[PDB]
Amino acid sequence: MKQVCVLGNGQLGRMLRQAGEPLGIAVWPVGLDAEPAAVPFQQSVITAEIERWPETALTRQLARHPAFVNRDVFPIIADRLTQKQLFDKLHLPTAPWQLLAERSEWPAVFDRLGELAIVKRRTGGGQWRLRANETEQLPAECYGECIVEQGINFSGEVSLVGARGFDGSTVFYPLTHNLHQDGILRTSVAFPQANAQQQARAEEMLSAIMQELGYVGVMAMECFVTPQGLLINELAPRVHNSGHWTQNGASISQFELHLRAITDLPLPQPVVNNPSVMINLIGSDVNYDWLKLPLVHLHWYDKEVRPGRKVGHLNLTDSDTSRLTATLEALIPLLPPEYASGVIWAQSKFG
Amino acid sequence: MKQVCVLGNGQLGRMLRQAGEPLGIAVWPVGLDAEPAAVPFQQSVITAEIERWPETALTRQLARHPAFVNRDVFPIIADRLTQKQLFDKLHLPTAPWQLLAERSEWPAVFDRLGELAIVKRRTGGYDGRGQWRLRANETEQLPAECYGECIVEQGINFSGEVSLVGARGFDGSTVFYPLTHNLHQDGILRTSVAFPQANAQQQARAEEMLSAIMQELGYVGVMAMECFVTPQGLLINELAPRVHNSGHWTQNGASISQFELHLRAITDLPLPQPVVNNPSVMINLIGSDVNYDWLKLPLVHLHWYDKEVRPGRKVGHLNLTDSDTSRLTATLEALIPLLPPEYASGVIWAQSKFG
Ligand SMILES: Nc1ncnc2c1ncn2[C@@H]1O[C@H](COP(=O)(O)OP(=O)(O)O)[C@@H](O)[C@H]1O
Ligand SMILES: Nc1ncnc2c1ncn2[C@@H]1O[C@H](COP(=O)(O)OP(=O)(O)O)[C@@H](O)[C@H]1O
Ligand SMILES: O=P([O-])([O-])O
Ligand SMILES: O=P([O-])([O-])O
Ligand SMILES: [Cl-]
Ligand SMILES: [Mg+2]
Ligand SMILES: [Mg+2]
Ligand SMILES: [Mg+2]
Ligand SMILES: [Mg+2]
Repeated sequence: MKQVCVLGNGQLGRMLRQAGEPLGIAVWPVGLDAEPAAVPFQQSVITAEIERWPETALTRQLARHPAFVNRDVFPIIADRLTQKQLFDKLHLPTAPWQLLAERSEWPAVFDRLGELAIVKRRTGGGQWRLRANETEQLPAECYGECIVEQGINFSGEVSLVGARGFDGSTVFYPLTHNLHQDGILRTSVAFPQANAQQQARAEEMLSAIMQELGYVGVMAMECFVTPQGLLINELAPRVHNSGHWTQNGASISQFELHLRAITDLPLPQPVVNNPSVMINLIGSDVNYDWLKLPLVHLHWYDKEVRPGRKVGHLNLTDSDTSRLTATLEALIPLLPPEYASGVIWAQSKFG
Repeated sequence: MKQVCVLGNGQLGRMLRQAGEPLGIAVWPVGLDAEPAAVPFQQSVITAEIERWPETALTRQLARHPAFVNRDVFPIIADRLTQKQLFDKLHLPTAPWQLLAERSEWPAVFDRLGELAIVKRRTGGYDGRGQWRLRANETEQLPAECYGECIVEQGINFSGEVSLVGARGFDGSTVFYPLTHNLHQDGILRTSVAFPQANAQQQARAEEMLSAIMQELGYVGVMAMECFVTPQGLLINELAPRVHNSGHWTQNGASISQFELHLRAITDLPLPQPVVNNPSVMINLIGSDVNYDWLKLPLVHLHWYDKEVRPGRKVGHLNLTDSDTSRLTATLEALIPLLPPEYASGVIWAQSKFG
């Protein structure tokens, strides 16, 4: 049978466990502080809902564990330097970049990357956007530990969520449009038919990366839409926030898909017929008033509400798009004010 | 948060728990063997996933608790004699029947009710168990203790069976799903098919009947009303004061499932009308082992109950829903060679609805 242990105790692991239950797959999400005992590791397929972790009592036991799918891929992707090098190695479009080694480097960096430099920690996410006058602000700790790239002026951001099976087969969801405010995802919208050139471009780059890594399971590739096409921003070797809409807007969710892949169950293409919109709930308390609107699917994480914390998400799907945007309209006043703009941005794509 | 304890830990209680977790409602399906001291029922909204129960330490405490929504209603619906009298009281058409109280009545039963008598136990029957179909020559098959504890009805030659699944809130408001077409074989549900828009007249009559019942009883939560489609219209077959097998398709084919609807009603949350745009088909899995080959068909939603697999036991269901019905028929076709032989007729029966 289907026994799965998930390294990491956050909402992604919870949604995976909720997904496996009606499939008859028992999923055990475990925190890094756990005792290796309470972990049915020795008889499970092992996966993670996190990207990197230190050696802990529990994790040490996971080192070289043969049931840990993709065990060896994580670190390649967890360090932005090696992740960017992978795109370069595959000749995949990505923002121009370099290791930011020393303050010495700034003028050339500016010369070459343009006016705005996006500095990102190599591991553990962690970002600064700087102009030549502002460089002092970057902590001295970053030198040697961050990459820096051209700030991309994209028209929008989209991510491709898909999965690759042990046999190399691949399946994908339509691209999803995502809006980030203060570096965090606030809203996502997916249409059953995306721009065909874009979709094709994304599936070919993601297939190429998954094949290269020998990856099995769900992976998300976030990209920037530019006049020249998509540029790859970053990868997530796991189910990703942008794909949550799949819980109610696809015949197979990203959670079920990930489980199917790693346990070697059937991996047909998920069916997506209507559009969906996802609104992330961040630092807000649950408001059951939202459930007055029948299209609203509430996904509460049962985490403590704190500022800037992802506490849940709302999914809405419908073949009637007038009904859908009307609902979004009705939802606005039921949410705290900082939600409005991302809702309006979502409604705008239905035009 | 919302905290709910359910009397019973069968598949219905499990699916109510699954529905609640994402809404932030902690739901505890409680087995009848639980020690009351070990269940937070005194701090919860209490409900039931079963109609009747034996007396155990846990049942004694829960069933009398003031937090048990519809506590005083269950007795009436749970006994088929009072359930039928209730239909009669509200002028609700139903099969001619009477209480089977003594052998001396048999001949009158047959004279009045026709060639086959349908005997149902007054309480504890579900899944087509606690029911016998008898010809005059077979009354010997009836357990002596049945006399006085069973009702007997005319065998109705319905052209089809449909059920109305709906809910009533503390505020008296009600919402309903479209009618669900149900196929039973050997008295157990095998397949359900629901369409976004049902026969309006039939949908209107059924709703009128269930609204009458729920309001007479002062019922809060989900209720299912199973009927027979005959040439004189619908007749009510029986009621289920809870989420019901024929409503399972709502997990994937409606915007709010029957499980979420029941939790909303009982916890006093909003009760809007669920949105249903496409048809859905539900295939019940009875006494069969799980076969992951089913997942090779992308529209299939597997709902495995993690229950012991043995003859006549409901072990899960498969839901399929899509706007393209050709997709559905095609998937139903593909499922036949992936299921035990006894499933073919029910699957074909569902495919037939779309042609
Ligand atoms: N080079 C860049 N140019 C412009 N914006 C960027 C660039 N890199 C990141 N961003 C913006 O920052 C967001 C978060 O950055 P990302 O690298 O995906 O970090 P994280 O791992 O924290 O999600 C992006 O989705 C995008 O909005
Ligand atoms: N009077 C009746 N006439 C013909 N068939 C009936 C009658 N009562 C029940 N049945 C058949 O038996 C099925 C189960 O009966 P029901 O009373 O619903 O019992 P249960 O509570 O076990 O589900 C019905 O759905 C129908 O197919
Ligand atoms: O990393 P993210 O943030 O999920 O993208
Ligand atoms: O069997 P039921 O009672 O109908 O569920
Ligand atoms: Cl119920
Ligand atoms: Mg990102
Ligand atoms: Mg990231
Ligand atoms: Mg019954
Ligand atoms: Mg019944």
